[PDB]
Amino acid sequence: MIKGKQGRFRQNLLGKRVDYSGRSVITVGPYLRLHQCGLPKKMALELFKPFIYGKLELRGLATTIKAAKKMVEREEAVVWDILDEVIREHPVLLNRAPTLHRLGI
DNA sequence: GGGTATTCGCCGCGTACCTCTCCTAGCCCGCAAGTATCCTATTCCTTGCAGCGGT
Repeated sequence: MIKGKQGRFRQNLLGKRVDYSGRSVITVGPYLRLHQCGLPKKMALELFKPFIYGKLELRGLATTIKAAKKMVEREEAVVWDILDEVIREHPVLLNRAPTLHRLGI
């Protein structure tokens, strides 16, 4: 339980799984500037959920976390503008599977 | 002893993800269910002993 790829050291101790993540297929979309990338609506609304809760409670549209979770769950039209508000200047990291050199992530 | 050759055994061999299936073997003892058998009655006949009129 220590040796080999299945051991702790190379499996659960040097590289872990991680929350706040997602995976998808990629297409081209050549209308983008060099410093931005597209992101599906659904992945965006699922990754950033805690920030959406924070903004909703700050704005007083849900006076608890359960009501806010409901509002996100059925996505009343308000949450989309909030989501755009959160994204304004929040970078994300894109990574590919066999990431050889420093430029892979 | 000692420098050398030959053999034996251990160590190692890419990353990330998706789909599916399967995961101990054998004995044993209580136990439910189903059954064949054994005791239980009825009808006929021929005895063995106790009451009982009769004198």
